[PDB]
Amino acid sequence: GSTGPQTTCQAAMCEAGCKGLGKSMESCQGDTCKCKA
Repeated sequence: GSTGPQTTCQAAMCEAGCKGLGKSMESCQGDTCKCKA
């Protein structure tokens, strides 16, 4: 829905879409990119 958990540490495309919207960037939490979208 809002926060989307992936399976990736060095996640530049996940974090650049999350910062282009302007929200919050949570990569390498346990091999996981949580983008707030």
